[PDB]
Amino acid sequence: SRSVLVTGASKGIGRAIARQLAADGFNIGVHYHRDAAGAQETLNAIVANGGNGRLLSFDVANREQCREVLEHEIAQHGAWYGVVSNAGIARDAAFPALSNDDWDAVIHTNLDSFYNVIQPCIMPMIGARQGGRIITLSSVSGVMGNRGQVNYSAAKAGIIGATKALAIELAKRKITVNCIAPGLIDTMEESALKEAMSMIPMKRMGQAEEVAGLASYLMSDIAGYVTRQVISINGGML
Amino acid sequence: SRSVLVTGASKGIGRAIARQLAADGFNIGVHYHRDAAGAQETLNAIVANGGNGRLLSFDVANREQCREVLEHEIAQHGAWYGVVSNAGIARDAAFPALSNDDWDAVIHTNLDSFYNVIQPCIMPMIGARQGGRIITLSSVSGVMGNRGQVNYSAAKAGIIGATKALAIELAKRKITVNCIAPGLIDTGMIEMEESALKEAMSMIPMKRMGQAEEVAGLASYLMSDIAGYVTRQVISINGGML
Amino acid sequence: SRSVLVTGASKGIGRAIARQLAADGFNIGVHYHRDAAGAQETLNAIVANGGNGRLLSFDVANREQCREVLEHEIAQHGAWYGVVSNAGIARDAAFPALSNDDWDAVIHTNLDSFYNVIQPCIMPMIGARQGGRIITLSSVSGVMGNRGQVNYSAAKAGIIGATKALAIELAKRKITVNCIAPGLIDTGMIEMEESALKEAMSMIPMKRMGQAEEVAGLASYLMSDIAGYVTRQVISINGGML
Amino acid sequence: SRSVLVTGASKGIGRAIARQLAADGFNIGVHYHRDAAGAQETLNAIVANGGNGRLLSFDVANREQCREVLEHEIAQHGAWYGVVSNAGIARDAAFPALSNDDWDAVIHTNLDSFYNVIQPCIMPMIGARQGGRIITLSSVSGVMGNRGQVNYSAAKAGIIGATKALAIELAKRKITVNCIAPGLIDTGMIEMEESALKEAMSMIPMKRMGQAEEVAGLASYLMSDIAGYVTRQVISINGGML
Ligand SMILES: NC(=O)c1ccc[n+]([C@@H]2O[C@H](COP(=O)([O-])OP(=O)(O)OC[C@H]3O[C@@H](n4cnc5c(N)ncnc54)[C@H](OP(=O)(O)O)[C@@H]3O)[C@@H](O)[C@H]2O)c1
Ligand SMILES: NC(=O)c1ccc[n+]([C@@H]2O[C@H](COP(=O)([O-])OP(=O)(O)OC[C@H]3O[C@@H](n4cnc5c(N)ncnc54)[C@H](OP(=O)(O)O)[C@@H]3O)[C@@H](O)[C@H]2O)c1
Ligand SMILES: NC(=O)c1ccc[n+]([C@@H]2O[C@H](COP(=O)([O-])OP(=O)(O)OC[C@H]3O[C@@H](n4cnc5c(N)ncnc54)[C@H](OP(=O)(O)O)[C@@H]3O)[C@@H](O)[C@H]2O)c1
Ligand SMILES: NC(=O)c1ccc[n+]([C@@H]2O[C@H](COP(=O)([O-])OP(=O)(O)OC[C@H]3O[C@@H](n4cnc5c(N)ncnc54)[C@H](OP(=O)(O)O)[C@@H]3O)[C@@H](O)[C@H]2O)c1
Repeated sequence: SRSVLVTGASKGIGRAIARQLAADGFNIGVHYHRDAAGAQETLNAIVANGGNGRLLSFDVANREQCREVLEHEIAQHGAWYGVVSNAGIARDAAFPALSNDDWDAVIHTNLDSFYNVIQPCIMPMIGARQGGRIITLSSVSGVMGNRGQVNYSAAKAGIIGATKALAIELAKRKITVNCIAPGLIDTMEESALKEAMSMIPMKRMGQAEEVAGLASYLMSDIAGYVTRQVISINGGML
Repeated sequence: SRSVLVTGASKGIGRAIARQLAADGFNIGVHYHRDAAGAQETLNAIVANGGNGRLLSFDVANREQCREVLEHEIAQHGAWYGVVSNAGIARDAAFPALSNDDWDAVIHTNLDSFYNVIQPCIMPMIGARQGGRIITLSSVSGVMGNRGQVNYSAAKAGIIGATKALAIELAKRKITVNCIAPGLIDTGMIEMEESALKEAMSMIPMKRMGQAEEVAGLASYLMSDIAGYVTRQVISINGGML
Repeated sequence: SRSVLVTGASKGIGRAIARQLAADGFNIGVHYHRDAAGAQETLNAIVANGGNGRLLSFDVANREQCREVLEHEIAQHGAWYGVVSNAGIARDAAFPALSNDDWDAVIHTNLDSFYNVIQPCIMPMIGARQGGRIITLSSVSGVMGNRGQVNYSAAKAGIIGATKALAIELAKRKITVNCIAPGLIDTGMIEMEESALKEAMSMIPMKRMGQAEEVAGLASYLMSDIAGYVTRQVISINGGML
Repeated sequence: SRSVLVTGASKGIGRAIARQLAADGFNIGVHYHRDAAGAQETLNAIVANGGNGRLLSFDVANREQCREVLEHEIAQHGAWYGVVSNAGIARDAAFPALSNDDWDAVIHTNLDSFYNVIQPCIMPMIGARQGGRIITLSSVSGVMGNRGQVNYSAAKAGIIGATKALAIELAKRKITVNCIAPGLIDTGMIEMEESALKEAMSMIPMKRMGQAEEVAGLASYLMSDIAGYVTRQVISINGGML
């Protein structure tokens, strides 16, 4: 079998992705930060529906903890086949009012996590010679920019550049590297929500299960020639 | 059941897409232009593997013929749920050496086909109230441009713009409209001297061509019910070219 | 000196581009289709301000007339240094209501013009060994798609693909090929009910239309000697739409 | 009487941009990090050619120093009209071999500098009511990714997203915010073995590096009054790479 780490699997998109990939037959690393209950609830649903997984935990902003836990997991269970770097946060404010923490927490958590979580998985993935899948979670605001979120937009755009650069390095190793950029998904400021809606031709939010379908496609064996892409799932926003 | 028209289903990507969507449980309009044998061979494989379809035929550059055949098909069998506008051609030459026929055949066939094939399907799709799927075939050269193919690049980029504009009009009708942009795929369309193949590979990080079945997997994803929030997208399947 | 053909110079963006490039010191081919008065007015302002130009005329949808007039002009005056393929039209309607003429007039005029106008200018440009500039006019709707204009979006996206492909062919010849994609610009082309204008503005962060002179400033930059490393680009001038 | 801060003005692109904008008549904040001599050399050339500027210094990765120096400069001289956030570095290595410092130094310097340098300038720019210009330096590798530079690609892409988001916030304040993405430019930053240079050229249709002055011409255009409708753009100057 083939295992896939899913960060932020305790809720929302991460939970949905974990469920779907488990159903597809992947053994899931159900990761959480602090919500261990949510994580167990996710794993319970996975087991109930006939699939396999296990809990693990770390702060994606904590480089050393990430390396510790992942090296241990890999030693005990073998290399991951897939990594879904889904975990992330927002700390919105107009650019001039943005606090040091607002900026740093978003950059360290959303962008540094690429290095912190994915780096420890790469050589083992290569060593196992099964090929692989890497999927990152960006955002429409990473693609187009969004008022009130210069920090989030920056981090999410940075994830896109990281994803593309890595895709080139790992192509010859049969590891695809792609990024999913959701629009507004049902999991902020009522003012900003209204503006966001003004731009969705489909006039609805997406569901987490929809994002998971795309992840499923990208994880699948038939998607091995798709790499270096940002694929947006956003109701037509752009 | 739900039917999907697939143009250029007599070979290559169209054939592969037809096969895959049939396996997914769609009833396939296996379209061809002149290669009726190829079309039947595609339908035979569909039936052999437990699915349904039927042949139909038209020149996608021929507006009247497209409207005649499609109106007839729709009257007899009901609205298409899906349309995969896959058919296309190339007539390569450096821009200054490009003949009138080289330009017109590529624009009329690859770009005018959007209007000719898809227009007659829209109101019926809307009328049936099942929602829908529209998928066009562009190309990496439509996204980035490609030397020796100003005509192909133009037509294929034009398909992208058409697709996006239509996606906006039909979003509130639960019809998604997306475009697949393959890179280099191993079919009869590509005929390359070993020298030019080597150079082409130098630009593909995966150092291989794609297979038609791979393109079909993406079409399958886009056709699926879970992909109903994906619209207005160009999705590239190209081994990392860009 | 160096001459630049500007199509659709009888009004709007073309007129503004003609004026600006004349001021920059280029000798302007002030082209028009039917509005000869507008064209002469444009040339009068050019001469009044101490620059040079001359009138010429053709239907950019008429391949033969384009080739005839351009070959003649080139024989008499030498190769163009620059070509600004600016002329274009819109025939909007929802996709299912779009007439044959709506589709064809837009594709033939906006997209076929690339071939019809620019092809005859290429070998001579190369032959003259001065390098060169080619600038096409697309649109924000060619980049993103726009509801009510599947035809315009298609043509304008096709111009982008053509531009990019050509840019690659001509890079070694010191001829840059770029595309300008304006957003909403205040000209006769735009006729909008106050209700629709308000909505349009809601999507422009700068809450105003652009002026033709603004589009001309970008053309001016791209035409300039310092812009010789910029090629294969679509540059949008749209008040922040995207 | 309009001043523009140019970070990394002690050499390369920053030097070239400083020179050009000085010639355009802007009063230049010639910033440096450690190379004070280079910075003075830049200012000497500015003064020699009839323009104005002054030196200032800070580590763009040092938030508190940036705020201290910039608040002081703004108190003494008034708000900047323009900010060109040009300074940056690379620490290349294959992703699995990338050290903590390789990653952090590039993210902190190239991406955190957006916040560190530009935030202190914004309210004052708004308060002065002259409108304004913000220009950031990304890179082709920020747009497409580049092997050996996951860190640089990430930072440079992040600059793009920052730029675009800020452009939306400041549009109504008549401050444009754009990003320049150069391809390969001939400076001290590029240090390449002849073998790797040849390969790099294979991917540039113009088969040459750009010059810093070329990047400066584009900055000049964006700084100009006629470019007030251009905002939220990434404009690539790369010899046709993409
Ligand atoms: N919702 C949208 O509209 C939308 C749109 C575009 C992109 N996205 C992106 O998609 C991803 C998921 O979105 P979502 O709506 O599912 O978010 P969500 O429901 O708020 O869940 C966020 C997850 O991230 C985890 N997390 C927070 N801080 C962390 C840290 N320091 N280390 C590790 N994990 C941490 C949380 O952990 P615990 O709760 O387990 O402690 C939680 O599982 C995010 O990266 C988001 O930026 C969302
Ligand atoms: N192969 C690639 O590398 C590649 C890359 C990017 C995009 N694409 C695109 O993918 C699509 C399929 O290409 P392919 O490689 O599968 O090509 P192919 O094997 O040459 O298939 C061509 C198909 O298009 C049909 N066709 C051609 N002219 C037609 C007309 N005037 N009216 C109706 N149908 C017509 C053909 O019908 P008959 O055989 O019955 O004559 C045939 O089924 C094309 O649009 C192409 O531009 C291909
Ligand atoms: N205005 C906008 O909001 C906007 C936005 C994005 C893009 N654009 C593009 O900008 C370019 C110029 O726009 P504009 O607003 O200045 O247009 P305009 O004022 O409506 O002028 C149209 C120009 O194109 C010429 N023309 C029209 N049909 C022609 C044909 N068949 N053959 C030759 N010439 C023809 C006209 O010649 P006569 O005067 O001789 O008839 C006229 O000079 C167009 O390509 C347009 O698509 C405009
Ligand atoms: N060269 C290229 O091919 C290329 C291509 C794409 C993008 N770019 C981007 O263009 C910009 C300029 O590049 P360039 O090639 O001119 O680079 P360069 O010759 O290496 O010049 C670098 C400048 O950035 C400054 N700098 C570096 N670290 C700093 C810090 N911590 N705080 C403040 N200033 C710092 C340097 O200051 P001191 O010398 O005074 O220490 C110097 O003035 C960079 O952002 C670069 O990434 C360059």
